[PDB]
Amino acid sequence: MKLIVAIVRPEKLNEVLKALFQAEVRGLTLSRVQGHGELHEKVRLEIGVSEPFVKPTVEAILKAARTGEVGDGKIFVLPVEKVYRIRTGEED
Amino acid sequence: MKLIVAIVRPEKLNEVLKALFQAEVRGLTLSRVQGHELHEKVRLEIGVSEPFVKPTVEAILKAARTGEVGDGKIFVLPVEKVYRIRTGEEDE
Amino acid sequence: MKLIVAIVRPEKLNEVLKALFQAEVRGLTLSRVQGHLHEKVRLEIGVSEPFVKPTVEAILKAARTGEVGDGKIFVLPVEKVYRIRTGEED
Repeated sequence: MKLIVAIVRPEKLNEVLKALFQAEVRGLTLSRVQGHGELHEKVRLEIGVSEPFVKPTVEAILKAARTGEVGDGKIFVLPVEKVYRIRTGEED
Repeated sequence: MKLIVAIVRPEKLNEVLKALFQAEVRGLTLSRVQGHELHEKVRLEIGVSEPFVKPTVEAILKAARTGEVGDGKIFVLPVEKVYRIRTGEEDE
Repeated sequence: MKLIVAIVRPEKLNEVLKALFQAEVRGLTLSRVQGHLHEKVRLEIGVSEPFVKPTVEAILKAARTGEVGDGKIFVLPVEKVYRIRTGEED
C-alpha cells in the first residue's frame, strides 16, 4: 500500500471528494491546514491505497483539484511498510 | 525508525493512550480529522525505533477495536532519518 | 524528493517560518496538534534532495529552546510528488 497526501484548495474540496467517490475510493481522512508558497487555507486529504490503484486515484485528484493558478497544491505518494485494519486486527 | 500513523475513534482515545504508555511509548502528537457522511477521528502520529514498532501496533490494535465499521487503521511508515530538536541527535 | 514532518513549539513558529523562508524553502503546510498534553505546530514540507539538510537545519536552529519538548523532525522517503497546477510530477 501507499499513503497519498494531497493538499488542495478549499473551494475544490467537493469536486475532489466527488471524483474520489466516483473513482471508487471510500476510506480517507481530511483536515484543514494553513499553507504557504501570508498563509492560505488548504485542505489535506490522507488516503491509503493499494498499488494497482494509486495512479487512478492520483489522477482523479489532479483533475478535480486543478485551477491552473499558482497555489493549487501538491500530491505526495509515500511508501507504507505495513498497514493494519483496526476492526479485525488484520494486516492489509 | 518508523512513523506510525493511527486513526482511531475519539471514544477509544483514552484507552489507546493508556495502552501506549504502559507499552513504554512516550512522545507522540495527535489531532482531530474527519474521516470515512464523515465522522470525527483522532489521528495519532508516533515516531518509534524498530524494537518498538510491534509493541506499539499491538497496543493500538488491542485497545482501539470495537468490532464495528469505522474502527480505523494503522499505517507504519518508513523514516529515512529523524532528529530530536533539543539534542540535535539523529537516528536512522 | 523527501517529505519532512516537523513538530515545534507554537512560540517558536514565526522564527521557524522566517528561517525556512530565508533558506528558500517556501512551499509548505502547517496545523496545530496536541503533543505527548501541550499544543504544538506540525509542519509538512516536500523538498528536493539538495534542500533536505537546509530545511532540517533551519528548523533545528530556530526551534530549539533547550527544554524537553522542543520537538522532532522526520525525513520521509516520498516516491512521487505531483504539482496540481500542472498535473506534472516533480
